[PDB]
Amino acid sequence: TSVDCTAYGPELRALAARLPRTPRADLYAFLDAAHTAAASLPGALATALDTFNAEGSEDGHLLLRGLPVEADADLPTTPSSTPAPEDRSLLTMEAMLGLVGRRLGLHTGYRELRSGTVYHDVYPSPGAHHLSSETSETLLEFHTEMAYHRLQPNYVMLACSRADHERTAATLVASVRKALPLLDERTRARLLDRRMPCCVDVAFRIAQVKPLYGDADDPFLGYDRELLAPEDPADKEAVAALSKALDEVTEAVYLEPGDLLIVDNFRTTHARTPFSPRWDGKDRWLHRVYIRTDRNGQLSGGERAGDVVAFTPRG
Ligand SMILES: NCC[C@@H](O)[C@@H](C(=O)O)N1CCC1=O
Ligand SMILES: O=C(O)CCC(=O)C(=O)O
Ligand SMILES: [Fe+2]
Repeated sequence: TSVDCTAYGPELRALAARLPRTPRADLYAFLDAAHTAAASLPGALATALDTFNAEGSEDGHLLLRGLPVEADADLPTTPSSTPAPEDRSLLTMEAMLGLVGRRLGLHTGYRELRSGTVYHDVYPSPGAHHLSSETSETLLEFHTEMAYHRLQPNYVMLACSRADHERTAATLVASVRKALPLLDERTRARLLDRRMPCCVDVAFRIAQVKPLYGDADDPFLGYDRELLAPEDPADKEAVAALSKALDEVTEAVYLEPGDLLIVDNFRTTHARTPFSPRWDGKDRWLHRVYIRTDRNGQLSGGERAGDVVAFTPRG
């Protein structure tokens, strides 16, 4: 689902100005301010966000297009390393991730991941690991972000400040609501609630992930075409049936400056197609944050936007 935000430029540039200019220096205060400003989001946008937050969508994502973003010459050089300087001045797409983010839930940091930071810069880096956001030339295989983590976030948000030079990088998303109808009764019943072995990403280096779970008439999805490792042949067969159904419903989003993609991390699996970086200081640059909500026990109380959580594998 897409929402053209172009006409909100002015109002959104305003709300963004309400926020502290050095977010990481005091993230709790920054996010709190963004929560206040979030109450003033244009009615239409606010409704779309609230509706998507409560109902999700058939395609499992909400793309906000045309959000304000700095002219390319006004953006810093594309980052060449992580973590980002705590002193880095606020970027507009980051502001948008704050506003829209608090409208949906709580930004959450994951200790063992990216120094336990909350705002993640997603740019390509030399000799990147195959399962990393830093890859470019190699396809970033379908994955439900941290599906093996107990505190898996409900949403993964990606805001684009800089697309790749030839704009060939495509963000893929496959929705459980479109793929499920393609599986037969046997396969669904086999998948639903069946915990299966799953490795974890490098930073968290078992875990038992349930490919499907929840209401059988509208189950959530936990899939990783890399770390999900089924045992029983019956199992492997059901997963493959799901892997194919997902490929079959694959949707492609080409992120361009001003774009903010909200991935329903409980009903989708995503990926990124190949692209060649130029190492010229203007490579692809996305901003990522994870959002937690009241849904399916991600919160136990007392949580605040900006909190960093430890790792506990599902099982
Ligand atoms: N398919 C792996 C996802 C990749 O993006 C990675 C990272 O940030 O390097 N990541 C997010 C959580 C985690 O380990
Ligand atoms: O580069 C992209 O568009 C997607 C990267 C990704 O999978 C992620 O940051 O979770
Ligand atoms: Fe991802």
